[PDB]
Amino acid sequence: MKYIGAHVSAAGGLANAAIRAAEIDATAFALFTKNQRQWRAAPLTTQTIDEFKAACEKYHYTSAQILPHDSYLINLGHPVTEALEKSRDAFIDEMQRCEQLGLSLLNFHPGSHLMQISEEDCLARIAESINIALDKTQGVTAVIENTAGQGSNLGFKFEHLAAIIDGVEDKSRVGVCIDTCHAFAAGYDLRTPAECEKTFADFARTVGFKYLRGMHLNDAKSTFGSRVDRHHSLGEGNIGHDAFRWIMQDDRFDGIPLILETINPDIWAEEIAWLKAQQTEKAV
Ligand SMILES: [Cl-]
Ligand SMILES: [Cl-]
Ligand SMILES: [Fe+2]
Ligand code: NI
Ligand SMILES: [Zn+2]
Ligand SMILES: [Zn+2]
Repeated sequence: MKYIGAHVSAAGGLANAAIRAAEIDATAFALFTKNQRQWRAAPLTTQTIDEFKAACEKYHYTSAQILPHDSYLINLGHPVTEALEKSRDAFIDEMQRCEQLGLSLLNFHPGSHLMQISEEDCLARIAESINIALDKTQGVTAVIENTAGQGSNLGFKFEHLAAIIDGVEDKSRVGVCIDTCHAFAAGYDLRTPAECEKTFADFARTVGFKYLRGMHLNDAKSTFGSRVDRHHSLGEGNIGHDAFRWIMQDDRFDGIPLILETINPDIWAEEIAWLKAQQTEKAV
């Protein structure tokens, strides 16, 4: 099976994310569990947890279908001790909120080095940030998202994800999410099926499909290898529809949240339906 949705708004409460995913007929969704531009939030109440779990059950969303995203403030590779520890505290908190809400995955961008430490030292700080969070929680997998590679952000090479995974000690609770816009911006071509196979053969050899826990399905307003992170609606950008035809037919993308982060949410329902229809058996 494939699970297909979008990063929907949590405005008004977390249960509203499940309701909004249902309104666009998604079979997966993403959300922020708290304000993505703040370091902390009110503790979850038993009421808020209960309302959120009841909505997930009502609308047929198990934890295997939900891919929360961490905040924009967290840098798990930060070169300054105080800021690294602030980020590790907030990331632990994000993982704890996920456990309390019945979730099992947490998608995050890995970190950035600010040109103050080497890439390899930054990657090792990120791995150890994951190790700390995993030692303090249960049941939640740290899902590293690849990036476009703006500024001093890492995660734009598959080798970055693999170097982090190598430093994580409990490999049963680490994985990756491939964002197609980020990969294209970073120079992994996706414009034909043959280029998709090339790119994911590189992914297989460096990271491994063993670790694939989600996808973000985004076309790209930016150009090939621009290293600029700007999404587009599926098939309106520089990737085109073919990569998403190919993903929907390939079984290496089964069983995981496939999450739209496309720029026009008024056509999310259309995009979800288009993705689902690709799975219908077509005559010769
Ligand atoms: Cl980036
Ligand atoms: Cl292009
Ligand atoms: Fe993404
Ligand atoms: Ni129903
Ligand atoms: Zn992201
Ligand atoms: Zn992006």
